[PDB]
Amino acid sequence: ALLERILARDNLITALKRVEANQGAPGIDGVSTDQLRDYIRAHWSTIHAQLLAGTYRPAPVRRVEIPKPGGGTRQLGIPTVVDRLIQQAILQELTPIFDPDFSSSSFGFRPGRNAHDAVRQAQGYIQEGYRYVVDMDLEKFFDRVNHDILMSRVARKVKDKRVLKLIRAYLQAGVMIEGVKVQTEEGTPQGGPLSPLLANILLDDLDKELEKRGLKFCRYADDCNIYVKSLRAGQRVKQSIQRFLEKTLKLKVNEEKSAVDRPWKRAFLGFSFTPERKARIRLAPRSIQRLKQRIRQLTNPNWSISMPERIHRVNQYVMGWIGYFRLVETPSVLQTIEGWIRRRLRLCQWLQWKRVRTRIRELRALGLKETAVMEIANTRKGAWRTTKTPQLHQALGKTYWTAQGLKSLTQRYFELRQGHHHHHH
DNA sequence: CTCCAGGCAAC
RNA sequence: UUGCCUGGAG
RNA sequence: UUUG
Ligand SMILES: Nc1ncnc2c1ncn2[C@H]1C[C@H](O)[C@@H](COP(=O)(O)OP(=O)(O)OP(=O)(O)O)O1
Ligand SMILES: [Mg+2]
Repeated sequence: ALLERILARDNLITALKRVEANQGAPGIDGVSTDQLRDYIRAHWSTIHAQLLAGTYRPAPVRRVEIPKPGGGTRQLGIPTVVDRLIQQAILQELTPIFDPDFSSSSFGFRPGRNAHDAVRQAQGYIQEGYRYVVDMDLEKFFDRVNHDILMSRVARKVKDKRVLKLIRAYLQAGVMIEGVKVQTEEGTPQGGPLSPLLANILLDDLDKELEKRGLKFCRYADDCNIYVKSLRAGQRVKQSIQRFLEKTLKLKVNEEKSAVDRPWKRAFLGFSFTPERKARIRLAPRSIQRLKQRIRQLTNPNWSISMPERIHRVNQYVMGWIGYFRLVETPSVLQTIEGWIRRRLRLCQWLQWKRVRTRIRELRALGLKETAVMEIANTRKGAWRTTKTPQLHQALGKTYWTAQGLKSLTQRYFELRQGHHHHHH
């Protein structure tokens, strides 16, 4: 059955190569992704047998404290590389059982479905007159997930008793803190490969309830938001869904993240909207600030690397960043931050020329007139003040950086948009 | 379509 | 987890 | 370090 289908040779190697590819830090054992291929070849006849025999206890997941963009400490769960390999092999065969019957409005942790699908449907709601959204988020969602309510949802379709025991065992596997197992009464491990599927299984009933109620919503993981026409209707259904998920699913709601405010002052998947009747997608202020704070140090504060290297690092990140923020319909702000990127990249190039004599000889080399070369070189104004002067725009400008190998942000923004909406449409 | 090296994003 | 992007082998 |  399904467990035999999980322990199949080809389902194990594809699951293995994934855990290998991720290059995740090692579990409680300390055995890495690099040692995983050699490791399982040695112990498979055992591991296979003892979990075919229902005598396989998985290792406890390892506690790591990582800071979250909000400022909170995210408690991550890191399983043993074998446990990651197994959980992957469960996930791979559990996806086709559960995924097809998941909501059409469910966009988080599902294959063939991205944040862009969630935002395009969301703009539809404010597009068609539902100009109030009830944005929602759960407190420590993965940490609070209820074992009995989860396995009840899991057991509905999954008839093989062997996998239900196995999945419960992974949920029940305690964690390690300074050399002691701490029993997990609540949660699915953050970073467990299977855990994101289990998360959608629980909130599939939340989608079915909202679908029964006949509401116009978009869910990505716990971050779930319903579109209504009025604030009163939104505030009414804010309490009624809070009552639902608190009683039926047994979860507590994050009131700081949850709100009934207007769509374009709230952030949804790194995007926000415009107050317009045809609400255009814009970058959320956080999303802009995260870019700026990343580009500030790709630009040299006191950083000693090759300038061509810096241009490659600045470009590979920006080009990757815009790959995901190509959805926004405001090119103006993209043109501004691109200029700000160049202006930021001028500061590092200016400071590199430590000597007043080195400034003069390079600027003359760049082609700038000798009149302007001696004026700005002897400036008594600050570094950031000199970067925004007429001279350094002329010598080091859009022409210069583009020739020095810098990839244009706005150029690629259009290149991506043009081809892609030619396809879907 | 499969998989490798690397990157970006949402969680 | 998932989506995407550059490069590579089939 | 820092997982999924
Ligand atoms: N980097 C990550 N690795 C693994 N799981 C993650 C990661 N980021 C987010 N998740 C998962 C687990 C989280 O419980 C879930 C929802 O994200 P989020 O709401 O930001 O965190 P949270 O619900 O655990 O804390 P909070 O109470 O602040 O919402 O998404
Ligand atoms: Mg949450």
